[PDB]
Amino acid sequence: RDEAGITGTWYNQLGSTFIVTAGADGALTGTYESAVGNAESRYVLTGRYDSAPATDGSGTALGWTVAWKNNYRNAHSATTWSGQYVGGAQARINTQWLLTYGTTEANAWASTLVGHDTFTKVK
Amino acid sequence: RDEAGITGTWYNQLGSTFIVTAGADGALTGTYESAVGNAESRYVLTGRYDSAPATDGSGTALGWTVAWKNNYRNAHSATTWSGQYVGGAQARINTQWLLTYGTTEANAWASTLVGHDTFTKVK
Amino acid sequence: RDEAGITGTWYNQLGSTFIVTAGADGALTGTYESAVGNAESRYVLTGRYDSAPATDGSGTALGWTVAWKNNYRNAHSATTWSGQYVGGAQARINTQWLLTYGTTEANAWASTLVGHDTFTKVK
Amino acid sequence: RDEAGITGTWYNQLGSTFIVTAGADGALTGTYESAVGNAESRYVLTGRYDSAPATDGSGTALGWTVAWKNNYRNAHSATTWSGQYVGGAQARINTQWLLTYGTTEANAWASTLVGHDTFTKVK
Ligand SMILES: O=C(CCCC[C@@H]1SC[C@@H]2NC(=O)N[C@@H]21)NCCN(Cc1ccccn1)Cc1ccccn1
Ligand SMILES: O=C(CCCC[C@@H]1SC[C@@H]2NC(=O)N[C@@H]21)NCCN(Cc1ccccn1)Cc1ccccn1
Ligand SMILES: O=C(CCCC[C@@H]1SC[C@@H]2NC(=O)N[C@@H]21)NCCN(Cc1ccccn1)Cc1ccccn1
Ligand SMILES: O=C(CCCC[C@@H]1SC[C@@H]2NC(=O)N[C@@H]21)NCCN(Cc1ccccn1)Cc1ccccn1
Ligand SMILES: [Cu+2]
Ligand SMILES: [Cu+2]
Ligand SMILES: [Cu+2]
Ligand SMILES: [Cu+2]
Repeated sequence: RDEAGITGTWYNQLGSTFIVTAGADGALTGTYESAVGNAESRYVLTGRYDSAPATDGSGTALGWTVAWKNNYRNAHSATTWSGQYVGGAQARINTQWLLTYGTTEANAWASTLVGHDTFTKVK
Repeated sequence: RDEAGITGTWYNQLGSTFIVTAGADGALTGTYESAVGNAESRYVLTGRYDSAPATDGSGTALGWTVAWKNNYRNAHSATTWSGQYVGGAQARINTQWLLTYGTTEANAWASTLVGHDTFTKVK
Repeated sequence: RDEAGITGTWYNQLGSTFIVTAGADGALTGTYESAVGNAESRYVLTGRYDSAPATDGSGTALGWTVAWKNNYRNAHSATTWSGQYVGGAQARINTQWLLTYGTTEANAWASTLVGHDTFTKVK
Repeated sequence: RDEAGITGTWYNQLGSTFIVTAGADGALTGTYESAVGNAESRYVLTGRYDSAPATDGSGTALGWTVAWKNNYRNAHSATTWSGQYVGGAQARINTQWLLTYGTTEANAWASTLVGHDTFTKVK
């Protein structure tokens, strides 16, 4: 499967570092370090991936979450990345993400940012 | 914290069932059953939540992922929900979500659906 | 078509007011007044809709944009709503939206909010 | 303002062509031709932009809509792009977009795709 291809250290276009282990069962576990935002050092992440993807040249669907609290900082927010892994010489994880931060109900309409990150195996 | 308030069974507006356990460390673990889509029975989920949220009336940021493969069905896709938990008599988890399915690179522009789910403690 | 059904005044769940005219050619023109945010009084809007939708019970795709500058206020931002009109006794426009605000390149990863608005013919 | 900088022909990463005129009043009008999807030849577009942006190095917020019906084809859908214009030697329009297609109410949870397009002045 893509277990071997996904497991390892990845980098996105902002300079962030995504260290992950793909389990045989479809589990993703690791750490995330963001180069931007209210973030410092490494944060726990967990997620899931398709462990038996199609064999027609389609990518491998996956997703993971980081809550932005660690021993150093708390940003009262969480980001989820949703995307697909694309193997080969230029292996990539192409994602879109949603960052929700805690708000009062009056401000909840403004609680969620959306963006896109592309992860590669080389900085 | 919100550990007690989050842990348990939740229902969204489509009839789906979200069974989760909030850990003291910020972990979310459980199962998801979707009332719609290429889905059948329960699927593994994992995620994260802010375990020390603000005490100013703001909600509690969280997120989780489901890869849509179980023993019965594989839909070559994954959904991430990003949102906040709002406690009280009418407790709610308000989310937006991203569903990515595996595609060829030529079709990757069309690989991601976006939506919103509101979860409540009563069906 | 849905020209008659779309044209008119609509209200969303925040209390905002969406006044629109659907043209025979697929044009949407009107004004938007937001009950929340850095907004005051009415703002110009323009958009487009499917003027020959399917007749199988599917909704009518449409979209529109507001730039958040008028004679009174400038919020250096723009929102686009994308959704479908659903006719009948409980007529609805169900949307998701993207709000982008002007940022420096260093902050561009955080420039876009995402949400969802449901518009009805009654307040 | 950015009227001169925005007006003209733009190209995104898929090969699509975005021809627009920025009006003094904040209007965007033009045509869109998509290199991908259920699309053929040019489609009408309309939108809005911030005509008095900040002068602190922030980008210029804007948005526009295309309904995917012309004389040749009807795809019962509409896309809205929301983003900012960034001037200079490497001028760019960075966007995220929402594509909604008409659906029955039972399938409405799956009606909206999300993505991101970067437009440049050179192919
Ligand atoms: O910045 C963060 C956490 C880090 C996000 C990095 C993102 S994840 C997507 C993208 N990909 C990356 O690799 N990095 C970035 N959360 C914002 C929470 N705050 C709102 C907010 C929104 C925009 C800008 C700054 N803040 C609210 C708040 C609560 C308490 C204190 C301060 N602020
Ligand atoms: O349907 C699913 C999995 C279940 C999603 C339920 C969602 S999660 C968000 C929302 N909230 C809920 O509680 N339920 C719904 N994935 C679609 C994957 N397929 C694309 C697709 C897109 C739209 C409609 C149907 N299919 C691709 C494909 C690969 C192989 C076979 C068949 N299809
Ligand atoms: O608030 C607005 C314009 C009004 C948005 C109302 C939305 S549209 C979606 C939803 N539906 C509705 O009917 N109403 C709401 N733009 C924020 C721009 N600012 C960022 C921002 C982000 C979050 C909260 C406040 N500001 C940046 C900025 C530039 C200069 C000065 C001040 N601020
Ligand atoms: O393809 C389109 C219109 C063209 C979209 C091009 C996008 S806009 C964002 C991105 N940026 C670009 O420059 N190009 C692309 N609409 C899909 C509507 N159909 C769903 C759909 C979803 C995914 C793939 C194909 N179809 C439904 C349907 C109704 C009737 C017949 C056939 N299909
Ligand atoms: Cu912040
Ligand atoms: Cu499917
Ligand atoms: Cu603001
Ligand atoms: Cu189609």
